[PDB]
Amino acid sequence: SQTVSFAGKEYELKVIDEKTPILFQWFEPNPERYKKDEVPIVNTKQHPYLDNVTNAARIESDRMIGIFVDGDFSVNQKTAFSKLERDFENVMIIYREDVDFSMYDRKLSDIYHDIICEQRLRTEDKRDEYLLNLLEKELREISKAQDSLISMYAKKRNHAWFDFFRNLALLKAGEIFRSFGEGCIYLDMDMILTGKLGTIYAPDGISMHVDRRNDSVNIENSAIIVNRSNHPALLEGLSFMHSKVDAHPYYDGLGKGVKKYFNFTPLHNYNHFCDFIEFNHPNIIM
Repeated sequence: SQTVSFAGKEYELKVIDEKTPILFQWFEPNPERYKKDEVPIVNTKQHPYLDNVTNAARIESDRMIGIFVDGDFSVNQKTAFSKLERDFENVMIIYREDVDFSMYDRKLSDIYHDIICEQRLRTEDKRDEYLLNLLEKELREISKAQDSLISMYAKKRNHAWFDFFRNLALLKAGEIFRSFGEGCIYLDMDMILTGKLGTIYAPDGISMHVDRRNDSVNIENSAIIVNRSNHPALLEGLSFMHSKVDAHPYYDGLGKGVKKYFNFTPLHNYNHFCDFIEFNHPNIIM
């Protein structure tokens, strides 16, 4: 029954039901910043991220709470991670290296081939000879061992590391936890639950945090809700991710796919799209 509309098109509100699991993500560039036997996640007074995650699992006793992690953790951190799993019926640790993301990969050569083509499809004298030279040289130097977009991002240790594998986890959604249904409630670790979430609805079963502080309105990737794996709004984002080798900060493939899926163009009403897409919940402090 319940439909909403944006940009002159109607969308079903789809249910994100009460067995949808919650996923948090922590990618750790420096596991040596932690004492012996402690979980290599930040947990200070300023950033009580681990307590927030355990707080959520406590409150949502009948959902699976996931912690999607990566970094060169020691055996000792692996142990402390395993102890965390055992202290909480409904928490599982999901190590990036253990997840098959291969279904979303693309070869670096395929990507260079595209970029290089699009460059050559320009007039005899408005072409970028400098760029084409660097691209063709970068193409030649790819080993067949390392001709994987995914494998290149698994090596990185910065924010692009985090964001790349966040996008892929969102496409896997509930599958990443392979009771739990097929969707996923992706939350930032700084978000604090204060009660149960219950049943959530989203346009075409996707929603995103909109930060409404300082009389400003910004869409943020810090919280994303999906009703199903391989959501098509996220596959649009995968297409953007596949068109670049080293995407620049704030390229935001995720956000670009979602906006493209809903025909949110740079000329449409920003505030209306925020109203329409927003995930807000009385029981989450965002």
